[PDB]
Amino acid sequence: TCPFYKKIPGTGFTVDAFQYGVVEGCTAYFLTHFHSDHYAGLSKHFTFPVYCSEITGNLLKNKLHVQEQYIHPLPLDTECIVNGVKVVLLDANHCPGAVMILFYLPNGTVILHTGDFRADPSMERSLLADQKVHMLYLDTTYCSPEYTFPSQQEVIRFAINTAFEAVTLNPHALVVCGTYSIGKEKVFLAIADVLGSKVGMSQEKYKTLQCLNIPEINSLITTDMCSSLVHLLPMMQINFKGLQSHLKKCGGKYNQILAFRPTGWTHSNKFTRIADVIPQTKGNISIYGIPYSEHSSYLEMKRFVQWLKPQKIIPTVNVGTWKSRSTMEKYFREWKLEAGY
Ligand code: NI
Repeated sequence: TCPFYKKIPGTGFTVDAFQYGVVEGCTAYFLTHFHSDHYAGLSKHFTFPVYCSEITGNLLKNKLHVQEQYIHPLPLDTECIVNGVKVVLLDANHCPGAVMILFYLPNGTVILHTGDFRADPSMERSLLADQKVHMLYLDTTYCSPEYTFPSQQEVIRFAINTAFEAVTLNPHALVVCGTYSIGKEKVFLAIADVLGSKVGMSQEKYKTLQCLNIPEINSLITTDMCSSLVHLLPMMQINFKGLQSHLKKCGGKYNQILAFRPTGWTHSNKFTRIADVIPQTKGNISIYGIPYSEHSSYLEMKRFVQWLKPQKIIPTVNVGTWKSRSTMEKYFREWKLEAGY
């Protein structure tokens, strides 16, 4: 059944709750972003109102074939009324079209639902500055102090420098970058820009990127693989056997592959700086795992929460085990006692 942490009290609203059939009492289904664990259950057969960003609405219409009459896109940073309740959608700094949602309850309570987010100090000057938040529904994916990672800017600098060096030393090297969802588009875009190539990809993935309102996208991507030296492949294919195979397919145009797997956190973060990361190599294939995250580090999450000072926190991630739930509740209490709220 629908878990309590997907229900917004005092409304007829649910958040990222599409895989439980008709939720008893739900008059509007909000969708925070287009990632499969969140939209799971949506299709062309859905006949309830869906509220979301413009970009998520593009993906719903073109990828899932949801009928236009049920898609209700809202602008960001704009006070809107939905079934008699004031809401605002805010940038979540996650993947394209991802939003946090502010609900202003008729009784006077204010609820923020982060969806998935990578907390940033820029949020401290959004519309959130302007009033008090009583209840926070929080993306706790990385809520433990072992989870450090570098800025997105440092990671892209490493990737650009690595790729440019490799291809300038060998003009017959091909660059490959893995993907299995929207998000992390900067990694392949920034690499293609430094090399003066378009990024080449399958028709299905090109279709996906063309829904994301990225400016000048027609100049940056293509379905003609032959004309491109940065290829995107399914994440599953980013291994020595799948890459060797791919190399055969390029018909002797290339004699070397340099590949990137943008992961989330991995345990080598707890020892190694970005400046010191190395690849796994077999023959003329090298695979780099780079810690490009679109979730909050432990320190970023903690800063956000200590700034916001909510009265109650409801985790939405890692809620399935008692050990995880108890660990999270300990950190919450530490933070409250240190900051004084
Ligand atoms: Ni996500």
